[PDB]
Amino acid sequence: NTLISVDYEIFGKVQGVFFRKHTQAEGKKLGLVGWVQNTDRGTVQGQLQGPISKVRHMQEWLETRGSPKSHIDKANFNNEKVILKLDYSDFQIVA
Repeated sequence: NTLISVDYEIFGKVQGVFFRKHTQAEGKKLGLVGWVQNTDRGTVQGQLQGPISKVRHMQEWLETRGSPKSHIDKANFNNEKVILKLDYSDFQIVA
């Protein structure tokens, strides 16, 4: 009953706009676990883990919406993989 993990990195106007707060909220709403963090190249990165359909909904959110004041240029997804079990028990803002 298939769980996946995927890494993400979001490019655009994504800092100074409460991106991490909104990402955590949306991930939790979708029953996802993982994490979100700001990077030193100005992007937002993290991992998403959960059922495929929920992860995919979140991937879409990360492509077009993000936080209200944000302007997303590109969401890069990497290392999509099936997992035996969740590696996380919550969705953390790493900060």
